[PDB]
Amino acid sequence: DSLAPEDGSHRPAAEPTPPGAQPTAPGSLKAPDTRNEKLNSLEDVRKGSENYALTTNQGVRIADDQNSLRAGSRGPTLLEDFILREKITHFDHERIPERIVHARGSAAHGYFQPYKSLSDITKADFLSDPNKITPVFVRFSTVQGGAGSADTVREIRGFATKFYTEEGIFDLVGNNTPIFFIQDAHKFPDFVHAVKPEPHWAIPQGQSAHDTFWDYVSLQPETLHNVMWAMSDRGIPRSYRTMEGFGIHTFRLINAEGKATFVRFHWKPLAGKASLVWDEAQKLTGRDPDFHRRELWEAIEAGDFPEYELGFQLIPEEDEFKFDFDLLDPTKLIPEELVPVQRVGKMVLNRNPDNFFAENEQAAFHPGHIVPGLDFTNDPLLQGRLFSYTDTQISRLGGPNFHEIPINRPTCPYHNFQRDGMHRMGIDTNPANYEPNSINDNWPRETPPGPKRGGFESYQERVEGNKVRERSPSFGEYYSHPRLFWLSQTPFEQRHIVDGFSFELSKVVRPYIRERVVDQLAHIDLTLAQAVAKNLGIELTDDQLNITPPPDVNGLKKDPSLSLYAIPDGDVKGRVVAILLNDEVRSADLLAILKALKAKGVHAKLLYSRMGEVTADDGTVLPIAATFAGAPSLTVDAVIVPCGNIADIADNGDANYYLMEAYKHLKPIALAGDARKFKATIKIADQGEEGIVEADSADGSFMDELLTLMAAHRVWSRIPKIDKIPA
Amino acid sequence: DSLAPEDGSHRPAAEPTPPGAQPTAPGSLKAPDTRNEKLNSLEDVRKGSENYALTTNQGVRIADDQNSLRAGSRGPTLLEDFILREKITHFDHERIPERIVHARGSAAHGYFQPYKSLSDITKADFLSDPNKITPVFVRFSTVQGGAGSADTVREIRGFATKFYTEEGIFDLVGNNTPIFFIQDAHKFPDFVHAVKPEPHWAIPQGQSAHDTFWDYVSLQPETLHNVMWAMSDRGIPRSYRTMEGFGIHTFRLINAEGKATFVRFHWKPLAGKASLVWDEAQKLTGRDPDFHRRELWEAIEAGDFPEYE
Amino acid sequence: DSLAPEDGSHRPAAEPTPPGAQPTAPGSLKAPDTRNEKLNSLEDVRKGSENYALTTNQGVRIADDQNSLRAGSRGPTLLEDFILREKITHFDHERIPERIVHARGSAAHGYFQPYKSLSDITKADFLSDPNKITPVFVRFSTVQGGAGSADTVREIRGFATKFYTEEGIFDLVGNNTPIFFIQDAHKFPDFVHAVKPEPHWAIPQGQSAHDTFWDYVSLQPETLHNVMWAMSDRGIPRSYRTMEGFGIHTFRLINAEGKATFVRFHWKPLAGKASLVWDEAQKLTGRDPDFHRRELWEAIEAGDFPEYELGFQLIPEEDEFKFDFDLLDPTKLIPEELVPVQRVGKMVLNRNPDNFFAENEQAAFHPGHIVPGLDFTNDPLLQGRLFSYTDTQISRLGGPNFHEIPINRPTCPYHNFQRDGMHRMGIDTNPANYEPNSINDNWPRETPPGPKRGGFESYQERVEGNKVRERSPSFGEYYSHPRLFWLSQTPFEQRHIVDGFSFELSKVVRPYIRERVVDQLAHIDLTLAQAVAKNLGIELTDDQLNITPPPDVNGLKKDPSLSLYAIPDGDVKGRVVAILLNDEVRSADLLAILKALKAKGVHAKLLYSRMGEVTADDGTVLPIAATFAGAPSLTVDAVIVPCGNIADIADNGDANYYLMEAYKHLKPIALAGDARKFKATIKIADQGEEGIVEADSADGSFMDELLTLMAAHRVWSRIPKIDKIPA
Amino acid sequence: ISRLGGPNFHEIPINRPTCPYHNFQRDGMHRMGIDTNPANYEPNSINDNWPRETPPGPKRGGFESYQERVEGNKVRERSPSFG
Amino acid sequence: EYYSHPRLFWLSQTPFEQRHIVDGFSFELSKVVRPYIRERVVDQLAHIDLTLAQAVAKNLGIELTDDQLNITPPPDVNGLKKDP
Ligand code: HDD
Ligand code: HDD
Repeated sequence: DSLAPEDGSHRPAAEPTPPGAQPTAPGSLKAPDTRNEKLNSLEDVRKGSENYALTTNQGVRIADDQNSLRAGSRGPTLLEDFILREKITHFDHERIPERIVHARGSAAHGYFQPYKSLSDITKADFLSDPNKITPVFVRFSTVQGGAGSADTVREIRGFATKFYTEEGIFDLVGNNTPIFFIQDAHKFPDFVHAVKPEPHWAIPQGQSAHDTFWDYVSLQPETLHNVMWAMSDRGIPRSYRTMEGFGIHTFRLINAEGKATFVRFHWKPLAGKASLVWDEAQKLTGRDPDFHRRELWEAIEAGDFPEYELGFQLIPEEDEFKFDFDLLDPTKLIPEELVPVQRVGKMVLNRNPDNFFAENEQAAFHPGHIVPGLDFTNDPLLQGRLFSYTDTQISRLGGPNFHEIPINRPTCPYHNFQRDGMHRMGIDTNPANYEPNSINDNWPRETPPGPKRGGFESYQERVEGNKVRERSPSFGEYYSHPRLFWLSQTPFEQRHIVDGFSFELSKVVRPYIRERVVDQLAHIDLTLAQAVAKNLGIELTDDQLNITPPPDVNGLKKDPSLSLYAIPDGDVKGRVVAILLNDEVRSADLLAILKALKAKGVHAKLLYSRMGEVTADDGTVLPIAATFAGAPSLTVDAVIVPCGNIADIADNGDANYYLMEAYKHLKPIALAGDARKFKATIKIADQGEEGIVEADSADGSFMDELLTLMAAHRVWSRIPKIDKIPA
Repeated sequence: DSLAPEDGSHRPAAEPTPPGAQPTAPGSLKAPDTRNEKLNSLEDVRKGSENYALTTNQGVRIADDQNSLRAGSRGPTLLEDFILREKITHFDHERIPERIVHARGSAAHGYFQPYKSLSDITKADFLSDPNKITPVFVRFSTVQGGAGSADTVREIRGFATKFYTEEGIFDLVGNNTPIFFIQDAHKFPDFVHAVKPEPHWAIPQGQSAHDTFWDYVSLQPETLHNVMWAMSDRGIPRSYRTMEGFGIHTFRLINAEGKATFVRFHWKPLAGKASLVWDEAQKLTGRDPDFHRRELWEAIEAGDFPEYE
Repeated sequence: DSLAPEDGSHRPAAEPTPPGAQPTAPGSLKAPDTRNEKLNSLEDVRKGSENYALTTNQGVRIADDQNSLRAGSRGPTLLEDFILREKITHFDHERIPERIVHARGSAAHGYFQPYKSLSDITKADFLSDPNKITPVFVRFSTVQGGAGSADTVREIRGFATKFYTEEGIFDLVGNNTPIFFIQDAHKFPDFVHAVKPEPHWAIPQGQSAHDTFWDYVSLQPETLHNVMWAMSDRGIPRSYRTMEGFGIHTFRLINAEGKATFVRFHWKPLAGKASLVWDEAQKLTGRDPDFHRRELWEAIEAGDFPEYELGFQLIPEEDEFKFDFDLLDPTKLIPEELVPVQRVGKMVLNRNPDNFFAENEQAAFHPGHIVPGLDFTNDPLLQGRLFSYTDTQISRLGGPNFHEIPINRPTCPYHNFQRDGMHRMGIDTNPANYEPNSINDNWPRETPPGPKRGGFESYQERVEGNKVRERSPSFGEYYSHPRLFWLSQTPFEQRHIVDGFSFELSKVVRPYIRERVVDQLAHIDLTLAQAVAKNLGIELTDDQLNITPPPDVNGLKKDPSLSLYAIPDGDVKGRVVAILLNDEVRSADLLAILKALKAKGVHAKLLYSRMGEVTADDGTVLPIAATFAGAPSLTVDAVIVPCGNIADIADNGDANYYLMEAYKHLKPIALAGDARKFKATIKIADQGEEGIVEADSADGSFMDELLTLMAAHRVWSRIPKIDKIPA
Repeated sequence: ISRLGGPNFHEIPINRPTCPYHNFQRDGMHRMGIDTNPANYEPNSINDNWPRETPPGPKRGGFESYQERVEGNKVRERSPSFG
Repeated sequence: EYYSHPRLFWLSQTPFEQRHIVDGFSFELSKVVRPYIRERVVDQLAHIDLTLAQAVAKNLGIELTDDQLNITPPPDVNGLKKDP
C-alpha cells in the first residue's frame, strides 16, 4: 500500500548494533557483506520481495489478497477460488515432524580454520592447511523438549557442527558434557522415553524432574556420571557461547601412511565457561523461554561472534588398554590431567540464517557423515547412532533426497548412480544409472584411497569374537567417574549439585524411587548422599554409611578442568548490564557508566517504570529500552543504579524487587550516590560487602570494580547471605 | 530384575484421589468402571502389558533387550541385528507434524445429554431426547505455541468437542471468546503468520508480544475486538474448567418441517469463570509449563469432573 | 578403467537420426542446441557425470562400490558401513505414488507461438503477439492403467500442456475426444472405480472390457457419447502425433474491456489423424507395450517433431442458450459445422527430457492453473476438477512445495507470503511473512487487474438460485450426440465401432449387463443396436425396434469433422516401412526403394531371419535392424519386399506371417519381381488387388503407388477380404 | 517407511501377527494400538518391569543369535571363494 | 465497523478488569521494538475509548494529539451501554 513509516525506521541498519538497538532481521539483510563459500552457494535459492508483485505459487499476480471469491459480497465461498485454496493448502501443510530428540535448537553460519597442518596424524583435507577455510553451520539444542519448549531448562545441551569440506560433509555431533547417559545404542529408546514426558498425560515438558527418569536412573547405574553433570550448573548454561562442547566417543584419525590414532573431540568456548543458578534458570523459562536463541542471534548481530577452539585428546593405538576405564565406553571421560587437549583450530559463528525453518529446522546432522582421514571405533553407542541419523530423515525430511535441501547440500562435487525418490531436484544426464557400465565409460568412477582426494576406505581393524548380545565386562564400573567429577568441583558447585538432585527428587512422586537414588549416591560419595538425603527427609542406614567409595581414576583424586569455575576464564565482552533509571538521572554518572561498559564490549539496557523517554539533570534525553518488569534481572549479568532523583523509584516495588532478584542470583550490583538508599532493600551493611560496588559517584574506580566483579561472573561468597532473603 | 517395591506403592489406587495423593495413570487403569459407548469401542486396540513377554512388533520374544548384537563383546554392531533395527526404526519415526495452530492442547473423554427434546427447532438426533446420551472427546488448547510450549500464556484458548452421535460425528470447534480476530478465511495465513514466531529467528514462542502481531493489528482494525478480549484476564484462564466456550459463527438449526433457525453456540463453565493475573500467569509458564494440562488431568482423577452447560 | 568400446560406438551422435539408427539418449545430450527459456532455466539442476568421481550424496568419494564392509571377507556386514546404507536407503525409497488416473504417460518439451495477436478477445499475455514464444511441456497418457501398463490399449487419451507464460503457468489439461463420460465431478470416483481393475482381484489392467465398467455405463446414459468415441478407432491412436486434443469444457476468454467470450479449446495434429485397428493394437500391447512412448521419443530424435495447431471455438455470451444442448454440459460437443475452430497458433515438441522420473513422473498439471485473460464457467465437471488437482499433489509429490520441483517451476517471477512445508527449497529473505505489513513496506504487493501485467480478478458472472444438489434439467439428454457421432463415421469406421462394442461386451460375464447396454444402443441407432445384438446372440424386442431416434443436433444429421478418415488428411513424413530382405537382394530395387522413401521423410527398417548383415547381388553389404519376429508388422505402416533370391525366404514361416499380419491389418504391401510369389500366401488374384503394389521391379512408378497408399493410411476396401485369412 | 507410511506397518491388518506382541515402542504415524502400560521404557519398577525379557529355551524362549565365530579385518572385499 | 464491539466489551468490565486490560496492552506494546507501531495501536485505541487510550499511552510515554483527543466514540450496540 506503502505502509512503512516515512522516516525509514521500520528497517534495521545493515551494520553491527548492540542487542535491543534495532529490530533483528534475516542474516543476509543484516550483514550482506558477511560471506563464505556455503553462504554464497545458497544464493540460487534466496528469494527477495521488495518491489515484486504478490503472486500465487504458479506466478499469477493476485489483485485482492483480502477476500475470498463468493456469490454476492455476503454469499458463499466458491470452489473455483484457486487463489484461496492454494494459499490455505500451503498454510495447512506447513509443519514437518520435529526431531525425535533435540527438537529445540538455535543455529548459525560461520567458518573454521586450523592453526597448523595436521597431515602427520590425519589426511582429512579440512585439517591439512592453516589457510584452508571451511564453512560451517552449527546448531545448539536442548534434548527432551519439543521445538516450542523453553531454552533455559536443566538438561544436557547438543552442539552440532556441519563442516562443508572439499572432500565431503563432516558432521561433528556432540553435546556439552564429555560423556553420555547410556553405553549401548539399543537402550536409547528406553532412556529417551524415560526422560521425555510420560505417556499417559504428556507431562512434564523440558524436565527430567519426574518419576520415570529417576526410575530408569535408579535401575541403570551407568547413567550416574552424566546425571551428575546434568545436576551441576553445567545443566543450565548462561549461553551457548559459554559452555564446552564434546564429541563424547573415541573416534580415529587416519594419516596418509595408514596409521590410526584414537581421538576425542573438544570445543572450548573462547568467551569462557559460565552458567546460571537454578531459581534464575527456572524463572527465566517463564519470563523469556527464548532467552538462548535470542542471546545467540543478538550476539552475532552485535559483532560478539561466538568463537570456539577445536581441540583433540589423542591416544596412540598401543595405549588402548592403559587406563582404568575402557576408551570405547561413552559413560567415561578421559581426564585432561591424563591426556591433554591439543589445540587444533578456531570456529567463528558470524551470520544468522535468513529463514529459521528452511535453514535451521530442515538441517540434518549425522555423526556417520565423516570424510577420509577420520574413522569410527567400536563404541557401542556410536555404532547404533550410525543407523539412526540416516533413517530418521525419511520421515522428518520427507525422503532420501534430504541432501538436496539447500542447507544440507555439500559445496564439493557429488555424483553417483542414485536416482528418483520424493522431491528429486537433480536432473541426471548420465546415460547410465548403474556401474559397472560401458555406455558412459564407467563414469562417475571409483577412486582409490590416497594421501589427498582419494576414496574412503575403512581402517582394517582386527575383529575377533563370537556373535553376542553382551556388554563388555570392562564397561561394568559406574561410580568412579561420578566421584571424580564431584571431587573436582568447588564447594559452591557441590552445593548446587546437591540442590539439583534435591529439587529433582522432590518432584518424584513415589518415595521409594527417591530412596533408591540416594542409595546409588551413597556409592559415589557419602557427603553428597547425606546432604541430598537430609533435604529429602531420608536417613542413611548404617550399611549405606559404610559403603566403600570407588577408587580414584588412574590415581587422580580431582581434575580442575571438570569445574566450570575452579580456574578463572572470565570474559566480559558480550555480557549485558541493567541500568535502573530515574526521572532526573545524574548525567555524569551515566556518561561514566556507559563509556566504561562500551570500552569492554559490555552492553547496557536502560530501564524505567514506563516506556518512552526521561530527561537527565542536564537535559540529556534518555530513550528507555524496557520497564523493570518487562526486562527482569534474570536477563542481565549485573545491575547499576546511577544517582539523580532516587525518590522517584525508591518506593517502586518492581525497582526494589529487581535488586532483590539480582542479589539472590549472585549478580554484581553497583549503587551510585543516593542510589545507596537501596542498600536497605538488600540488607547491606553500612561498611559495605564484597559483591556490592558503592561510591559517592560513578567515577574513579567504581566502574573498574564493577567490571572486575563481572569478570568473575557471580558473587559466590554471597550464597550464605541469600539463604534467607524473601525473593 | 529392577522390580516394584514390596509394598505395592508403585501403582496408583484405582479410585478417586485428590491431586498429589497418588501417581497419575492412564484413564482405563485409574477408573476401569467409568465407561461410555466410545470408550468401550476403543477396547479392540487397547494393549495391556502385565504378564506378557517383551517382543518385536512381529511377535518374536526378545531374550536380551540391553545389548546390540556384536562380533565380540567389544566388537562392531552387526547389520543382522533386526531387534535393534526395528526398535530404533520405530523410535526414529515417532513424530508426526504438530497441528498448524492449536498444537498445544489437553483432552479428556466424557458424555453429553440434552435437558429436553429440541425437536421443534432441530432434527439433530443427539438433541432429540433427554435420556439419550452421547459420548464426547474434548480438547482444550492454546493457539500459537508448539505442542511443547507452555500452558498459562496470554492467548485465546481453543475448546473443541467431538460428539459421537448416532447419525454421525458432530465436531463443535470453538474458542473461549465469542468472536475471532479476522473476517475472511483468506486472511488466516496472514494473521497466523503475524502472531506466530517471526520467520527469521523463530521468536517468540506462545506470545503475541512482538512487532509483527501489533503491526498486523494496527493495519487491520477488524482485529481489535478479539485483541480486547486477549488483553483482558480472559486471555489467562485459571483452568480449562473455569472459562467460557463459544462456536463464534452463526450456524443454522433445521427442524423436521424444514424451518431454519440461526444459532450461536455457548458453553457455560459450571465451576464458574476465573482467570489468573498476568505476573502470576507468566511466572507459572516457567514454574509449571504444564499447569493447565496437569490441573485438568488431576481434577478428573479427583472426581471434580469438568462440567459445561 | 575403460569399458567403453575403443571405436566410440556406445554413444549416439548429437544430430537428428532416424528411428533405430542410434541408441536413444537423454534430450540434452542428443540435441544440446535445442533450447527454449524453460530448458535453459533447468540448467541449474542438471547434473553431468563424465570425468567426475563417484561419491556418497554427502560428497565423500567411494573407493570400492562392489562390496559391503564386513568382518573378514566371508564375515558379517557391519552396521558402520554408511556408504552401503546410504545407497540402499535411496534405492529403498525411489518410488512415489503414481497418478490416480493417467498414470501411464509420455512427455516432451517444446514451444508455442500465436499466429496473430488475440488482444481483441483476450488479455492473456501468451496470446498477445506472434513473436511471443512460450515454452511448453506436454504429457500424453492413457487413463486407467498403472504407470507400468501398455500404451496401445483401447481408451480415451490425456493431452496435457503446461505453458510457461510471462504472467504465470497455464495448464491446458485435455483429452483426445471432445466430451467426457460424466456430467458432475461428484461422480468421478464412481466412474473411475468402475473402469479401473475390480477391487477383489485387481483385474483387468488397461481395459474397459469388464463387468463393472459396462454396469456403470448401462445405468448412466450420460456416458454413452464418450463411450461411442472410445469404441471407435479414436480409442486406439496410431501415435500421439496423430490424434486430436480438446479441453472439453467451455471456458472464458476475458479481454481488456472485461468482455467475456465462451471458448472451447482444440489441438489439431499437423501430421493428420490416424488410428490402429483393434487386433493390431491389442497384439501391440504384448509385442511392444512401450510403442507410443517409443514412437514419440524417436520422432523427436529424428526431427519429425510433433506439431499441433491450437484452435478455439468462440461463442458470444449472448448466444449461451441458442443451441439445443447446454454449453456447460461436458457430455456435449459443439459441432464444428455450427461453430468453426479458429486457428490460433502452433505448438512444436522438439526435445525429449533428460530424466523421465524427474521431469515426466514429477510434472504436475492442473486445469485451475489459468492466467489473467482466461476464466472458468459453471460446467459442474470442471468446477469439481478445480479442487482435485491441487489436493492430489500433497501425497503424490509429498507436500505443498511441488511448484519448486524443477519441471513445475514458473519461469516468470513468483513472490508471496507462504512459507515452510516439506522440502522447502526457497529461502525467503522478506522480513515479513504476512500482509498487510509495514516492516517491508507491504511487499510483495497486490496488483489491480489491468490490460497487461495486472492481477487476477474473476469475471463478475451473475449467480442466482438456491443452494441445491441438483442436475440441470438441460443436461438430461443423452442420445442425440452419440447419434450425430455415429452418422458422421464412414461405413468402415461404423463397423469398427460395432466390433469394439461387440468385443468388449463379450467379456462381460453377466449377460443381463450386455442386454441393458444393447437397450441403450437402441435409443441411439437401430442399425448399430442390431449389429451389436447379432454378435452377442441377442434379439431386439418389438419395443426396442420401435424406439424413435433422438433428434438431430440443431439441424445437423452429421458432421464430417467427427470422422477420423472421411476427409483426407494423411501425412507420410515420419511413418515407417518394413523391408523384407533375402540373402541376395536385387540391389537396384533397394536403391529405388530407399531413395523414394527418403524424399518423403519415410523411414525404413531392414529385416531378416537373423541379425548381422546380408550382401546384395552387386556386393552392397546391408546391415540388419531386426528379425521378422523381432520387429513384427504391427510396428510398421507398410511392407515392401524387394526381388533377389526369394527362395531364401519363400518358405520362411515368419516371412509369410509378416505379410499375412500386415495384410489383415489393412497395410499397404508392395511386391517387386519374384517377391510376387508371396501373393499366394495372402491369396491375391493374378490380376492384382487395390492395396497390393506389384511390378517387375521397384522403379519410381512402383514407389509413387506405394507412397500414395501410405498417405491414405490403410486399405479400407480390403476389409471384406480379411475374413478368410487365417492370421 | 515410505511404502506403507511409517513404522506401524505391522498394525495394517494383513501384516498383524496372530500371536501376542507387546513392547515399549510408541507412537509413529497412524498408530492404532493404545498402550495402557504405565511405563514405556525398561527397566522399570512402575509396572514391575513388564513386558519382560524371556531367556532362550527349547520352546517359547527369547531369540538369541547363534554364537558364530567371527575373525578378520574390517574389509570391503569379495571372498576369493566366490570368484 | 470495528470499534463499537470493542467499546461495549470495555465498558462492561469492572474497574479492576479495565486496569488489567490497560496493563495487558501496556506490557505487550512495550515489547514492540518499533515505536511507530506502538503509536499506531494507541491511535486505534483512541477510536474505542479515550480513557483506555490515555491509560495505555501514559504507560508508553506517549502523549495523545489534539485530534486523537477529539475522536468521537463509536455508537452503542443497539442501545446497549454495557452488558454484564
Ligand atoms: C541410536 C540413536 C541415537 C543415539 C544413541 C544418540 N542419538 Fe543423537 N539423535 C538421534 C538418535 C541418537 C536422532 C533420532 O537420529 C536424531 C534426532 C533427529 C535427527 O536428525 O537426529 C538425533 C539428534 C541429535 C542432535 C541434534 C542435531 C541437530 O541439531 O539437528 C545432537 C546434538 C545429538 N543427537 C547428539 C548426540 C550425542 C552426543 C549422542 C551420544 C553420544 C547421542 N546423540 C546419542
Ligand atoms: C474431480 C476429479 C477429476 C475430474 C472430474 C477429472 N479429473 Fe483429470 N485428473 C484428476 C482428477 C480429475 C487428478 C486426480 O487430480 C489427476 C491425477 C493426478 C493428478 O495430478 O491429476 C488427474 C489427471 C489428469 C490428466 C493427466 C495430467 C498428467 O499428464 O499429469 C489429464 C490429461 C486429465 N486428468 C484430463 C481430464 C479431463 C479432460 C477431464 C474431464 C474433462 C478430467 N480430467 C476430469
